[PDB]
Amino acid sequence: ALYEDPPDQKTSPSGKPATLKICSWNVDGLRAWIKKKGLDWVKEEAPDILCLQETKCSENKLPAELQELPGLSHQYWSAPSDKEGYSGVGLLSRQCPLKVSYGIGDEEHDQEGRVIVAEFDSFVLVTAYVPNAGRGLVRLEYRQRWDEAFRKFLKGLASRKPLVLCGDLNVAHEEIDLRNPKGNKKNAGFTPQERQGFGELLQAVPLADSFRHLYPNTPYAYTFWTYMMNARSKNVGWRLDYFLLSHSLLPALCDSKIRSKALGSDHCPITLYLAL
DNA sequence: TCGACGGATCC
DNA sequence: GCTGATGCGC
DNA sequence: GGATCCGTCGATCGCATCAGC
Ligand SMILES: [Ca+2]
Ligand code: NA
Repeated sequence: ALYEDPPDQKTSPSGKPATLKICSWNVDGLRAWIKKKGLDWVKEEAPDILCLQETKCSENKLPAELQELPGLSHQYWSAPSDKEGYSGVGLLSRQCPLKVSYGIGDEEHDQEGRVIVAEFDSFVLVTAYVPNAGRGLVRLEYRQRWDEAFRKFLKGLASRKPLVLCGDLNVAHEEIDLRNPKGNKKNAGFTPQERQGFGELLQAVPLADSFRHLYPNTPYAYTFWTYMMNARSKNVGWRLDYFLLSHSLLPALCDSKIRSKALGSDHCPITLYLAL
């Protein structure tokens, strides 16, 4: 069936108002996305922090439209070392961060422009574009090394500040997070190993799955539909884009959204509301 | 994702 | 700047 | 021996590279 994301809850479980709006979006071609009216949608959503994944754009080519962006003044980018046109992430934020790191501290997993870390006063925000297992699972064993090292790094991080992980994690955690689960159990993003990986990330750091925590039996809620076969029109998609929260910040959670109606990519954007 | 391909197995 | 062909994607 | 029932197996749209001139 189709999905209607419920209205935005901007008060916390204790009725404190939301102070902080993090929107995250796998833009699948920053340049294509900007041309497809993507930045207009960002201006009207008006986040405090915008996280972008799969920018597929070097720093040189970064379109002009982004310098204009004024509520998202501080702007951080990471693209791979030697593979041009591939992967890439960004982190734009209204307020200026205390510190910005690139990578997870592992030479092996830091060559593809996938993670930005941003320390704010109350918490630390990691935004990640996780590597796909590949068509035919050619990268699936790399993905298991990634998942284990990314888990270790994130456990280390969250032991020092509360942690918001956002972005495209390239796995549908459970059979509710995708429309055709039994047909994809051998495909990238729903192998037992990717799903086992996610659950270990949830129990190890630990982190609660922001959206599922609030809506644990809502189905047909997805972040990505393939461009092929009119899949988005039939809403035949996957939940790939999460906010993963330290349990500590669960009482700061106001709401976690899926912006199904925002076009511009093969992922819709998700949005987090915190009282901080 | 969706279909055409088989090659199976059931009335 | 163009064509045409590859890489990479859930 | 017709008709359904199964898991493999293509090409599916999109973005951005690249080789070459
Ligand atoms: Ca490839
Ligand atoms: Na006969």
